[PDB]
Amino acid sequence: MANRKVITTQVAIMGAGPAGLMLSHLLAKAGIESTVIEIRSHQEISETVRAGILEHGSVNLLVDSGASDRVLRDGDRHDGIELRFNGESHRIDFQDLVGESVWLYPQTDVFLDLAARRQADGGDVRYSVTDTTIHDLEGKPKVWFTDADGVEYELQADFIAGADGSRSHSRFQIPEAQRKWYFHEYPFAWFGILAETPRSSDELIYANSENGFALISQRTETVQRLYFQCDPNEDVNDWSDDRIWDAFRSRVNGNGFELKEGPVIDKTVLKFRSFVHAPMRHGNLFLAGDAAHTVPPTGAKGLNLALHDVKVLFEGFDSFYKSGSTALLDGYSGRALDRVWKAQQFSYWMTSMLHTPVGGDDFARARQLGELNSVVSSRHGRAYLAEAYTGWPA
Amino acid sequence: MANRKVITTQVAIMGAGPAGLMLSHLLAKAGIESTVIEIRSHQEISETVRAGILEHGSVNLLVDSGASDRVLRDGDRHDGIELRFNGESHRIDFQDLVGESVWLYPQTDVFLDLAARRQADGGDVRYSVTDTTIHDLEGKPKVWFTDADGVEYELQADFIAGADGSRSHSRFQIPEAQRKWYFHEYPFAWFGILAETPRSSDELIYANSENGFALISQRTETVQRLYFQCDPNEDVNDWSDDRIWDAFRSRVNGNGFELKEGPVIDKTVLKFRSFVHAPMRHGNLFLAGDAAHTVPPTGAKGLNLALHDVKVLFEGFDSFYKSGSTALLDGYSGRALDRVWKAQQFSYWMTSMLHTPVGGDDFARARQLGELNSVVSSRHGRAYLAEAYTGWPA
Amino acid sequence: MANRKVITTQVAIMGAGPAGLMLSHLLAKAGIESTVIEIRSHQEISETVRAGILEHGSVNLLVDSGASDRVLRDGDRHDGIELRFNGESHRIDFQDLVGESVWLYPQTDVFLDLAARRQADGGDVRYSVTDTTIHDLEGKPKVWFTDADGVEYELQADFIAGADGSRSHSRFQIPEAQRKWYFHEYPFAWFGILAETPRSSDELIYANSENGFALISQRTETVQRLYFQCDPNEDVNDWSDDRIWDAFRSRVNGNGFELKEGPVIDKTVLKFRSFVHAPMRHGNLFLAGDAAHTVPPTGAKGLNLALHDVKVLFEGFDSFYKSGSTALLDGYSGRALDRVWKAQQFSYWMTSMLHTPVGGDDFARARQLGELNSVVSSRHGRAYLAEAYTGWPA
Amino acid sequence: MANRKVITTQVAIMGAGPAGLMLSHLLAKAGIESTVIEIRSHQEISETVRAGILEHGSVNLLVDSGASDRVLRDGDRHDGIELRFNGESHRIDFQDLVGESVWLYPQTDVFLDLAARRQADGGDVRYSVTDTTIHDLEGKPKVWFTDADGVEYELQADFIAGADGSRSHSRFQIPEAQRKWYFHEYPFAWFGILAETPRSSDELIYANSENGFALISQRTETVQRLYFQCDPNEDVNDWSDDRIWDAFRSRVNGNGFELKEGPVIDKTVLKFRSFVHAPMRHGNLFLAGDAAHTVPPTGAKGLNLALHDVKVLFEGFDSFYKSGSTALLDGYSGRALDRVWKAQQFSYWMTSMLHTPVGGDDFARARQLGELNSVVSSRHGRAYLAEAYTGWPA
Ligand SMILES: Cc1cc2nc3c(=O)[nH]c(=O)nc-3n(C[C@H](O)[C@H](O)[C@H](O)COP(=O)(O)OP(=O)(O)OC[C@H]3O[C@@H](n4cnc5c(N)ncnc54)[C@H](O)[C@@H]3O)c2cc1C
Ligand SMILES: Cc1cc2nc3c(=O)[nH]c(=O)nc-3n(C[C@H](O)[C@H](O)[C@H](O)COP(=O)(O)OP(=O)(O)OC[C@H]3O[C@@H](n4cnc5c(N)ncnc54)[C@H](O)[C@@H]3O)c2cc1C
Ligand SMILES: Cc1cc2nc3c(=O)[nH]c(=O)nc-3n(C[C@H](O)[C@H](O)[C@H](O)COP(=O)(O)OP(=O)(O)OC[C@H]3O[C@@H](n4cnc5c(N)ncnc54)[C@H](O)[C@@H]3O)c2cc1C
Repeated sequence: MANRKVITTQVAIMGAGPAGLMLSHLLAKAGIESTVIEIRSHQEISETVRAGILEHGSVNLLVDSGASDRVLRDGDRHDGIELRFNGESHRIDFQDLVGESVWLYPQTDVFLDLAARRQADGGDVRYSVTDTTIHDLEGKPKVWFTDADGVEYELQADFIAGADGSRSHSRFQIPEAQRKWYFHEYPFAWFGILAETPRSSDELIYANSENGFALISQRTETVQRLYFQCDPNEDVNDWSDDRIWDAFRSRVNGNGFELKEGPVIDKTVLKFRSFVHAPMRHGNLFLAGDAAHTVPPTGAKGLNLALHDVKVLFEGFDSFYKSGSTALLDGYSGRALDRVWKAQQFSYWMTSMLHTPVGGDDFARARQLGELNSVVSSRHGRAYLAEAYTGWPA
Repeated sequence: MANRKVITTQVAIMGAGPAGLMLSHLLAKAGIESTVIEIRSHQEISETVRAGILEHGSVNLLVDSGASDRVLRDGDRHDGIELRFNGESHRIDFQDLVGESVWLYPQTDVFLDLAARRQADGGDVRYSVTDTTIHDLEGKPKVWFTDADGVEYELQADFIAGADGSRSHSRFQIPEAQRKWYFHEYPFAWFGILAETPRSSDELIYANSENGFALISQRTETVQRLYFQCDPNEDVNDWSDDRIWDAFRSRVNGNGFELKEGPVIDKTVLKFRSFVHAPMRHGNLFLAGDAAHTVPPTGAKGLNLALHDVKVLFEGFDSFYKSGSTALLDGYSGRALDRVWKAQQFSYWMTSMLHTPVGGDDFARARQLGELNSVVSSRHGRAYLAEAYTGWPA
Repeated sequence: MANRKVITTQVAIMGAGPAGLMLSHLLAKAGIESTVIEIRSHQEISETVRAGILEHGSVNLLVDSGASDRVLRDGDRHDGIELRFNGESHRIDFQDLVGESVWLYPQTDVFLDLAARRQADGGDVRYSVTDTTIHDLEGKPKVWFTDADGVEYELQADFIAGADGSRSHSRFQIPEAQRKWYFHEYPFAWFGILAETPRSSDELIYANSENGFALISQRTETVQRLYFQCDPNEDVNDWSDDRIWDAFRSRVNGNGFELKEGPVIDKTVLKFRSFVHAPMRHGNLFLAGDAAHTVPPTGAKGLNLALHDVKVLFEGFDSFYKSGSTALLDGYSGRALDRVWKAQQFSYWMTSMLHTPVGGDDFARARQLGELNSVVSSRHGRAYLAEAYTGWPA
Repeated sequence: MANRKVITTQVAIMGAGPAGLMLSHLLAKAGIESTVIEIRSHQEISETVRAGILEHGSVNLLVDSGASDRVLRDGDRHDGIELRFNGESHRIDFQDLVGESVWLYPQTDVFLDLAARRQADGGDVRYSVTDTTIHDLEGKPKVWFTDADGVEYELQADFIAGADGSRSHSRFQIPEAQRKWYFHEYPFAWFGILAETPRSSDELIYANSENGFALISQRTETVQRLYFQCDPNEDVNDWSDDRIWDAFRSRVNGNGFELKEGPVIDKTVLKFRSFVHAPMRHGNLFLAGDAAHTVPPTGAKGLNLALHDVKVLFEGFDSFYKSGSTALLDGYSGRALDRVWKAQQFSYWMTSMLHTPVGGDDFARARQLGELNSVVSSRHGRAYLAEAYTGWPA
């Protein structure tokens, strides 16, 4: 009733997000003790609806590791996407051009899959914990937390992996002198709505117009997920279903294509930045996923990045826990950040190409249209774009 | 007034640069009399030594028109180039990737050939003229000039072609209300030197380093042409052959590749900006070449753009003087500017990828290395680059 | 690395222009360590022949700061100007309309005063330095420079202020992503001559004619300062003194007014554009004067703007160094940019009203004359013009 | 060939529009016979809905000439206006600044007044006539026309005056060699709507915003007239009343100011350009009103200019027909065109200050706000604006 209980694990994992839970499960199947603490309820996580686009590799990781094959049953495979600009829609054919596809499967469903998998396998994931602090980072680290029932624990592990997300608490514990932050902020955001309607397109539509950028994308057959470019500080309450659909028509509708429209069942404005914390390992803290980086949503590279991170980190942990090798853990930061910059650059290129530069810089708008034309008009261009989108298989 | 002699031509051409002379010669070979006025001496023009990289199409135009095949004899065909960064040199194999090559031939040599060809055919080309004005652009145009020996003349033409280059006089005579000017100015320039030594590589090497960008390019076997990135207002006299070679060393040298060095025989600071005047026809003035647009030198598209300009303009002029159709003349601006923005986009991409972002932009520089990696690492990437470099063949 | 002598000050000043030197003297008189570095010799600066038109307030700053009262002795106070169009000259009476005057006094004399004053008091002004570099701007800044005798120094300051002029080195060192450049380029320039002759009128004459614009201005009693509108790349080499005086005659003379004339003792062609770099503070580098903006000469607002910048910046610096308050520095860009755009708008209006629209816009010329009549015909109009001319007294 | 009945007048007036009828009545009360031919039915003319902004002078001409004093009772006098930009509304106080007002009184009401006045006083206004031809203009002119009932007439008079409006037939009969035309077209138009609602402001609100320009105007107390800036080719059909009012809120609403609204009862888009036909007298045909010029709606200066034209035309006719002097008739064109150019410039300046320049010229937008600030903050500026707005009292 006053005991701060000591409990032991091999890996302390902070975050019941996709990256944390995926790492938890791979550690489980390689036989390494992991305890995962999260500050939100399972329900909070499941009611937070982020759409998702999974690269070939992320879908393979979910599957070949046994986490959950429901992605293959309930998530739709797409062989391409379309760029809409100047009234024309062009098709980037992933399969014809690079022979890979992507799978559209909501990220919350990945969460549900992974959390259920861990529970069914009796994994140790504590939700709704509080008073979270981290200690002895370069030693044998220790995590202080008060679990959901009010009980206090000191968890002691060999390493901590902080998968706290972009509001990371673990990464706030690193001394500034031993880290470096890379930032780049944008003057626009996405206004994202979930609306009840049939497919207005089969594939994703990225569209660029004088009035802004807009993405026509799908989540359910009943509900579709749509985004359009907006001011960073817009209040959804000052928005009518009519006004939302008007913005969408002005950017997408016309020239022999009409956008199906429905009731606006949720709306939310979603800001974003490029962020990179390097190196991704400090002492025995490893950072993974959005705790360590973030990207503009355009590329769909975020959750792919996180899953990738946990995979490379896990390979390091297994090498170490099987043979005592430190070579892979030391190479974790290099391997991860390498991909992180590739993704940063690609998501940046996509953002630049598709969003109309806020405020009408005319040479800028001209150059942007020039680029869009060259990309859709060159087979090498479409192939390079598809390679980046579908996960750089090579 | 005293008499300024009144003379007629069908096309009065302002500028004895390569675009002006090439149009003059093409109008000649189709039997259309064109008179060329220039404000510099033939000698002034020839002492300006700018290197040149000619796309296949430019070489075909120079040859199949009879202008000069000396491009084939004295100019070297290159089949690729190299992007150097982080000590490694990667090679874009143009012929392997897109099946085109390019020809390295000094731009002043092209001027020499074309000027000689005009003289040899008796073409009217008057150098060192002054008092140059342009009048009645929407009427039957008129060019006033005071030729070399002091005679004042009024030339009357059916059309004026302004090929004045970036110090163009003609584009200033087009009313501001009826045109649009497009800008983008860079925070660096090029320091260009000619030094006597053999080629330190076979092909051109574009290198990007912490200290800046540098281009290793060839002019003679005796003389090599080098450039390195510099501040827009750098003064060449505050630099020694030693200091210049230092900048080149710190940017290019390393990892088993050494830069040969020689006596520094010329040094000059060479500014540049991206500019586009649209539309490229006003009344009966047609603008071409640096009169209507300019590029960063990185992409090598400037003289190529000029030749493309004059080629499309000649086809319009021929259509009209043979069959009276204005369709080709009316579509000149569209055709020309379509290609011009293509080049604008590509030259911007090359520039931003290789020049080091001034000021310790950390995200900027990190993403730059990411992009350079994605491009040299992907065959589609190198293919897209090669396609554009060589002139968008297919 | 041979130790570069390291020296510290509180404010590093880049530029020995009037704005820079005046900043130095204001910092000195409030007792703040200010060190000024320059790349030109004092004699080179002095051979720079620029006339000047001082707003009332600028003359007040020159005196009430102790910089130099020589302005009042050797520079003459003017109570108005005359607008010449349609062969008629109308007079704007500054004192009658807004009750302020302006003081015509060569800008080089202001440089002389400020150079002499800093030198005669403790002089921290280093001429003819080279190897100018800027570092760690968002931190505690550093300036590297190689002074005139070859000494290398690393200077460390709390703030850097860029008064480099339009050939600024500082504005090229601020990351492109954190700045914006504003442009507007004109289709004309000024051909400026200094000629020995008596004053042809009382005040400056702004004259507008079918043949172009011309400004008759005063510098000495012996020498008058004259400008006429010309093509941006006009070369004086192709110009005789007779032809110059013909241009002035066709632009100004008539209806019983003839311009007195003399030997053309200097001639030079003078380019200009409207340019604005915002924000005017990045980190602890502050930009001022032609380093941060430029305007067309028609309105006479350039050096006035520079001095205004330095005054507001000095006030921020003093507030901070006296109470540790940052507020005045933080709003520096705001105040400066407000006044700067006001000057920008005024100078654009003056230029657009007075120069003859290149290319025979008939509607443009008619609208121009309509405006000029409506302006000189309305008392409110002349008062608005005078208010802006004299510096917005109120 | 059938004989056309021969009829006599002194002044042939073509157009029973405001200017034609006003000339008719001035001629009547001065005892000069006026005969008026019109191509529309009386109901046709009266159904034309132009809002109206009458200068001081138009109100004086309407009242003191006896046309109809109904304007003072039934037209509302406005003593200022409000410039809304950057969410701020500044007020131009016409009465405070120049001591004149303007009267908002629909132009349709002025037509009714003038038509009723001519009919009751004995007047020749022949509506719904056709088969218009005009002959022997530089002599004693002759006009052929067919009234609505089929009667054929040749009317023969001393002078013809054309008030046909901007689709004028008379100005198309003038030899191009004997005239000059001035044109200039703008890239936008006005979206004008008539909607039932109470006053959202007392005075007119001109508002300038990112999303466009918008004018809040009155016709009734019951019905309001509104405009917003849009593409010259936009169809009211593809518009919902909800969508329209959205455009208006995005342009005007904010900072605690909301636009009252009701359902939209008429909508129509209004193209506009600047035009001037000179000289306005060719032979013994005189031109007035929109037959001879056109303006941007921004100033409301069209009907005012027309009335001024007819006033000077009548005064010329009076000098000649009473004392036989041609001095007033010969100089009519000069005076009319002088004021016309004044109004052209004023309408131009208002538009450039208020319309957001389509396509994002960034320096342009900055200069625009600079102008707006300098004008609203200066008493001379607001006074000059008010002077021109209210009619150039003097
Ligand atoms: C196609 C596609 C589209 C995308 N669109 C968007 C978009 O529109 N907007 C956007 O912002 N991102 C977007 N992303 C990125 C995606 O939303 C992120 O990956 C997401 O935040 C999940 O994070 P993670 O598991 O990948 O990284 P992790 O670092 O594992 O983050 C998991 C999430 O769990 C939460 N969490 C974990 N541990 C804790 C803890 N201890 N305390 C509190 N919270 C915790 C975090 O808030 C975090 O967001 C997109 C990605 C893809 C592939
Ligand atoms: C460092 C550098 C590297 C480059 N590398 C390449 C490369 O690899 N490939 C490539 O294709 N290009 C290259 N360029 C060329 C560059 O892109 C230029 O834009 C290109 O040369 C086009 O200019 P021009 O000589 O055709 O001028 P033009 O448009 O062809 O005409 C210029 C001529 O006009 C004359 N003229 C000026 N004013 C008047 C007047 N009033 N009346 C009459 N005549 C007048 C001038 O005297 C001059 O001779 C390079 C340039 C530089 C500086
Ligand atoms: C009525 C009127 C008329 C005007 N007419 C003109 C006109 O005709 N032409 C014109 O150009 N301006 C004109 N001006 C504007 C005036 O020249 C500028 O506003 C003024 O130069 C701004 O002050 P500054 O100190 O930035 O100028 P500057 O004189 O440019 O001072 C900057 C100094 O910094 C030095 N410097 C440059 N680079 C470096 C470096 N890297 N390190 C160290 N020092 C460096 C330069 O040598 C220079 O001496 C006019 C202004 C007014 C009010």
